[PDB]
Amino acid sequence: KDGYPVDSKGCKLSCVANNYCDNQCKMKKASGGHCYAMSCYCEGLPENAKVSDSATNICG
Repeated sequence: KDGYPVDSKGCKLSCVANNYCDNQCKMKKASGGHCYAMSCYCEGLPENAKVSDSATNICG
């Protein structure tokens, strides 16, 4: 499944470069890892991956 990876708190991982997400996503078994909306997004994550199901979340 696709979505944005979150930290131990459940907040989307901010991304500043595509290469950064590419590697991260890959480690999470993802195929489309890139930086978008200032947030990392992987395509192909596991159905049990920890990501946010909303493009408009607020960590805090």
